[PDB]
Amino acid sequence: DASGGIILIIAAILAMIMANSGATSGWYHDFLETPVQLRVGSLEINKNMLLWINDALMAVFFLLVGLEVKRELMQGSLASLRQAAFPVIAAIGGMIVPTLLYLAFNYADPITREGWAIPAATDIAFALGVLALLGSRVPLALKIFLMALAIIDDLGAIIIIALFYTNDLSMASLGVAAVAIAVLAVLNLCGARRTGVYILVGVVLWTAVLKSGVHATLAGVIVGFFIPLKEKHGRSPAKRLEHVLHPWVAYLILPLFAFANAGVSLGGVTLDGLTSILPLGIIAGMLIGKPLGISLFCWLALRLKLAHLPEGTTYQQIMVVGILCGIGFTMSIFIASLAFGSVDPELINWAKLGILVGSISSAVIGYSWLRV
Amino acid sequence: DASGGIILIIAAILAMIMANSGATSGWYHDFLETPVQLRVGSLEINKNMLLWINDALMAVFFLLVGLEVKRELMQGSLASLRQAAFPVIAAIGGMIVPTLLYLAFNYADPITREGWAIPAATDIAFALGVLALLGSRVPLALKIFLMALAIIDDLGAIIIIALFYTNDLSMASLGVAAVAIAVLAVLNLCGARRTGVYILVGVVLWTAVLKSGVHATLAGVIVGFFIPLKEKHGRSPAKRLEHVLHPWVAYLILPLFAFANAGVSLGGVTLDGLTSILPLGIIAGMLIGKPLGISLFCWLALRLKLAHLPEGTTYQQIMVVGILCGIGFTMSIFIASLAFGSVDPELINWAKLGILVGSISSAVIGYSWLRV
Repeated sequence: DASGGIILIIAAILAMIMANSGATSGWYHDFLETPVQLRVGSLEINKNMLLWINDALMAVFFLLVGLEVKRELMQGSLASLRQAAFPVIAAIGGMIVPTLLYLAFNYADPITREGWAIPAATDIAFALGVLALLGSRVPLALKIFLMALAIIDDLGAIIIIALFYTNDLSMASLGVAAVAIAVLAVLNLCGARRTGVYILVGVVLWTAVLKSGVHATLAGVIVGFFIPLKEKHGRSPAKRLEHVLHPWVAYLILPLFAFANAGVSLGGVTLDGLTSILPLGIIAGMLIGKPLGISLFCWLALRLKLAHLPEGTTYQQIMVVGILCGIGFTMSIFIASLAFGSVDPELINWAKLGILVGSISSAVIGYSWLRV
Repeated sequence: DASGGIILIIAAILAMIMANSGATSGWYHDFLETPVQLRVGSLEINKNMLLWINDALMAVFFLLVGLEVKRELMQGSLASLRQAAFPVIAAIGGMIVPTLLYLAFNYADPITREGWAIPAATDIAFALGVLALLGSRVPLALKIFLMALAIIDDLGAIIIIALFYTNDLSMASLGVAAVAIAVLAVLNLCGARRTGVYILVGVVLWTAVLKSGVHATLAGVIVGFFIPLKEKHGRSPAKRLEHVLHPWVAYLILPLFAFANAGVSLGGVTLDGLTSILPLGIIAGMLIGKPLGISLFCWLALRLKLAHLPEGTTYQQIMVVGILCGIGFTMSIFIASLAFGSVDPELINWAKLGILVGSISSAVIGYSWLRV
């Protein structure tokens, strides 16, 4: 609702300018990479501080996203076999065309082919903030469709990334991870009505698989999928937790995150995007693949029978929302960092540059085509 | 005021039987001596896990105690206009005689002289539960007097321990701690009704002085002091925080601490506390010094018009309330652990044995003299 994306923009530009002209030598290059090591007897964990920061922030953000999914799936839309045909078809369209277009001239080289899921990610706060500047010319249908599409897109991308092409972590880590989940199910079955116990068990589970990557992020979604929501005695823990967490994410979680990962050297940029395989695949994937991979499949779903277009919404609004949906920004940057770990910084820097250029271009094109 | 205390008793007996059992000491002893090292390339922190557990639990408990102190100082029993002379004089009495008796035998010996404040500490939850066991006709005045006396005694002992006979921290730690406090003062002065900001700044402060346990405990008290309480718009953050925190402290933190720090070994114990100087001094201070000192100084308080006895006391119940107040248990065990760190386990084991014996004897005597 409120235009809270200006804080994200100011944080991004502050991070971009901090890394140049006098700074970035004492800090921001020796910093954000100092190794940290935690040792308990034989057990030992070594990682960079940026990894810890990203893990914590994304764990919180995906806990919120899982809570939103649980609230939305049983109340409002997504409550029937036909009430969710349109967003599901839109997500299916957005999970095929941009990825297929990205891999057209990239899949030849494996080290860049591994990042096939970069353009499929979609941002949340930026698109809603962009919508916020329009005065009363924002139907509720557009907002509900946008969020219920981007959320499922991100969840599917994260699930697919976690399932395949993942390291085989220690069996002892999963031995205690397969018990906390069952403990969570037993606790929820008999009723708890206390978010503290659930949060404690979630912290235990998150620490269990902290040695891995995406699994730490997925722990938040798993935990948010289990907190009870059924209305009783005038109170509901899920709604209270959502209301409590909402201001923090838009002001402290998403900010201070774009301040860390975002920001490129921008010192030896030549040939614009270098016209290489990965920046071009990222730029074309989010600028053409998403607005075209969503509109066409939605049109197919808009056929006789199958899905029906929402009330107070025509194809033109669908196509502009599809244009806006081609924005990854922070989420796409995080996906790129996760997929390109233990890699020389040149690839990550080029991917971030391409993501920034594509997001800016898509946002300006979309805001240009809202009749004003 | 629920009964409680049974959880603490069962945790203590479980820890004792685990430690002294035939085939579980081999794991109980080794689990608490596992080193933990954290580093960021500099300022390495190496400590035993027991120290971390004690620091966290005591920080939370003392945050609650500081919140209670702030609540009761301006609108509670303490009130103003020096009308709360009785609890202050009682605390002054409890901070002199019990310490004097302890130091009588340990004056010459230098190594055991450090723990002069062992019997001054007073347990709150156990005494309150013992009182509530007979909660059929006991007046509220006795309960509030006991709680205020124990709280002020513990705070005075902890402050004196922190200020005097302490190590000196680094310049950077003190410099950081001198900015967070000023930040908290500015936040409170300018108005801030969100407890999340205060908790975050308190976490930063606690991490700043994490090197020394005493200052880590002091951080919680300071944070509880600085959180706003003034009534506005039919709500108060301090009261809500106290209500939220109350079930957790009496059900999770205290029993866990009791289970962690009550595992003494009953192997080769001869002549009770060997008729030594340290256990005998602890017993004399906790059993004889506390009630005699409390009663005597209360008598002098009444004598010279310094204070008037509260309603429904008649000085008959003051002796039994002092006997009940002569119970250290968890608090005295923690104080002994803090004072006797990096010392041979024999000394701390003997101190724990003496503390437990004195606490049990005082509790049974107090329950016997309450006329069943």
